[PDB]
Amino acid sequence: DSYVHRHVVTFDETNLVGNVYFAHYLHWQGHCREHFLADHAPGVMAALADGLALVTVDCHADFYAEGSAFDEVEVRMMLDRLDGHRIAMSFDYVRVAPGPPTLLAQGRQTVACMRRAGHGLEPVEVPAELRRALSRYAVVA
Amino acid sequence: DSYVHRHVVTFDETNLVGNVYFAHYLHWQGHCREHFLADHAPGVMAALADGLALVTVDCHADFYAEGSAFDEVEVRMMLDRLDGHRIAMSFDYVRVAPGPPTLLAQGRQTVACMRRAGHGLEPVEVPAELRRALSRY
Amino acid sequence: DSYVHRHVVTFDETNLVGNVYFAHYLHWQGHCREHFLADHAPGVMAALADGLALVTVDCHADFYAEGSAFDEVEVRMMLDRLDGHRIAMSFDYVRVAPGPPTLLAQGRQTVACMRRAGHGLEPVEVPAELRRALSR
Amino acid sequence: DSYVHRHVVTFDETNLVGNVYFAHYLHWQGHCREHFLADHAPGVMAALADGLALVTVDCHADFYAEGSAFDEVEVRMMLDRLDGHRIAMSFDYVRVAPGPPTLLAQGRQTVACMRRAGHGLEPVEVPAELRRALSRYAVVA
Repeated sequence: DSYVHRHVVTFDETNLVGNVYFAHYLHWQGHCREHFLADHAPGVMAALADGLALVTVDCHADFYAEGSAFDEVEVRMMLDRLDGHRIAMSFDYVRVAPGPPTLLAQGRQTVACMRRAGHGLEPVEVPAELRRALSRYAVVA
Repeated sequence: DSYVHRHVVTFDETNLVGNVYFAHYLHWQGHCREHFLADHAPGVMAALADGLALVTVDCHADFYAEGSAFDEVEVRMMLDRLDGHRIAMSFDYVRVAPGPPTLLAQGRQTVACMRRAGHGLEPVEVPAELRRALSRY
Repeated sequence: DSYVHRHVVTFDETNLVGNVYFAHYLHWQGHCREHFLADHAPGVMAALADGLALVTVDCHADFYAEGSAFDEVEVRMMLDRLDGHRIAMSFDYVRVAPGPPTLLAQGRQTVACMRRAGHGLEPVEVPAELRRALSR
Repeated sequence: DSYVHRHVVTFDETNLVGNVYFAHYLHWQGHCREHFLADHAPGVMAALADGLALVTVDCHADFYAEGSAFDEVEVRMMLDRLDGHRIAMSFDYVRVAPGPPTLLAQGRQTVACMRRAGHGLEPVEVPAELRRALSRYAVVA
């Protein structure tokens, strides 16, 4: 199963060629993880306003098919790895309208849970609530 | 006199038509004012990290001519008004390369000086240093 | 009555202060007029791919209240005037969640309808369907 | 040796944490490769308007240190691979001001040289002028 974040491609996201500028696909990963916390871990987003941080470690995208203005894109997110203070997510970018479902792109991202201090940013274990939520989207065999 | 902030139009700023998306001209006003504080009021820029916030009250733009990817744009900024806690700026967007200088658009913006309160915000008086800098225009 | 475009504020739209960076509110006007065409004038939408362009003449925004990441904003659009080849829209940005509904900001925009005819951009009138739809 | 694109971090690039939003680092790769064409392959720049595109195959970024508004970042670009119709670049994002040069992130990107015939993207061999310009930034041992 995957977490489905819906996006409708806007004109400001299209380059003079007619297709979606590459960097936008990375913004959509951020939206997908944010919308996830809104829906399934609202205590966590919330804490972000009082201490906590989800730091991006790395991100990746691969681009297969051209998107266009007014395409309805699904950013489908799955859990790759949960190890201590770190979270590994993968993404699928499927155009669901107009026309047939088309895999436009695939992405990945790594996030570390941190907090702030005088000594510096310290690694702090994934909040219970977010662990509980992420688990539902793990890939089994 | 005007403060000149240089911008080179990038592909992410151009839509399917081939011209600069309107919204971007408003971002550039932001870059121009920020670049101005870096150059002419650097104490104020440090003070925005601790207490002080510049809030946007309004902004306006009028569009005359189309930009294109790789155009060298001058965002030329002037001081209209200094009104207690408030600052009014205007803008000229001139393409200086390629081809002849062309006025693409003109703009305006209002910014208020605010120092964060118990739970909200309050109007402070334009910082001494920022007043000294707007005086040389 | 007004046309409703829903937007949920994302973190990339917030600056270090904590509130929505001003320039994002102009993009939403763009999303609102585009979303309007998808819903209520899908022929015009298609005509854009071939000749027809909606050129922005001017835009304006006034900012009253601070937005925050995860706020559910309504960009409510109304028709001010329809003048030959031109269209004047206004906008209300209302936070509908969380908490009480709050007017964050007001907006306006003027758009000129334009299809090419020679070595240059030429004023064509408002398409029948778009003239019909703005009236609603 | 590397191609140096300079970027000054603006407020619209910073989130409520105070640091640069991750996705902006991908936009800067775009600016770097574009600025490179302007400087060292201006014929390729002109051919873009008429029937040449550079389609992004993939991109990647790793993040090591936090940027801040007004930091002067160098987006330094090197040529990894030139393989027929393809180009692989790597990127070092170095803060040069304020304080000691600091590696903030590292990125990679793959481009493909594509031309339109009717309504079909065909792979075109890397143009002579860009092939020669990129070559000056190749890795020496």
